[PDB]
Amino acid sequence: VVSIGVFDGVHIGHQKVLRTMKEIAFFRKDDSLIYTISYPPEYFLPDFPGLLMTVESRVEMLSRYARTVVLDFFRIKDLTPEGFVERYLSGVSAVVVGRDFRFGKNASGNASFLRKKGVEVYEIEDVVVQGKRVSSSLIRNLVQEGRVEEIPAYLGRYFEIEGIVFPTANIDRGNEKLVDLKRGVYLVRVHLPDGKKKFGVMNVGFRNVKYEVYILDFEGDLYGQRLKLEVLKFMRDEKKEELKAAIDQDVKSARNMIDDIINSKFE
Repeated sequence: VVSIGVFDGVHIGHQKVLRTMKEIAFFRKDDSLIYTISYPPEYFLPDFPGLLMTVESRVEMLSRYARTVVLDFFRIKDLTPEGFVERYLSGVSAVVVGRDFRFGKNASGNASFLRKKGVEVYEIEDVVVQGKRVSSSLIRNLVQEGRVEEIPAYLGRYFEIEGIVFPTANIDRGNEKLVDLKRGVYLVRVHLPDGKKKFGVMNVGFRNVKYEVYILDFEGDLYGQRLKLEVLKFMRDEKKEELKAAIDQDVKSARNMIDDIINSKFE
């Protein structure tokens, strides 16, 4: 069995699609394969907010669901249905995909066609959270608007900032088009290479946004190491020498949103 799609974020709606694949595989003692198109159709438009995560990260996640192969956006945006079906979908008896799904030249590919060629298609309905259709765009807007706290209800977890490499550590998020968080300061949960986990204050400021994070109760530097940050809360907005005091306020303020997040956990 196979599931075809973008899966930017691999959010609640994507999961629904992947679990169903696994359920079908189980009752057929069949094998599993996820085909993930590298980039959505508007990725190149100037008005594209950007991907929730890199294709790499996306793959590390789709992985804890089944072997995953990346279908290169260009190597397929010019194929006729026969061409696609005939090249990645052979020997395949079943495919799992979201509501309305397309895949070939001029976007003329779909369930109905797949069915005409002897392929069983499972169209998974969208997951509605609150009163909206979970989607990568919705989470994409929530990220720019800085409304992080409201992300887990759709993504199924905290929006994450991932990348390479006293005061801070600047995070290089790689070279794909990644959505950016509204500028300002955010409380974050830092996953250190150590295995250990600490909290921190992240500054997001200036087309090419920087991500610097000050880590609480932590020594040594992470130059060259990979880092993962769960973004919890939007603290204050961006603002222009009373600096050595404004950050010190932020810190003392970080501690106390931390306490209140922990407290809430004990219930």
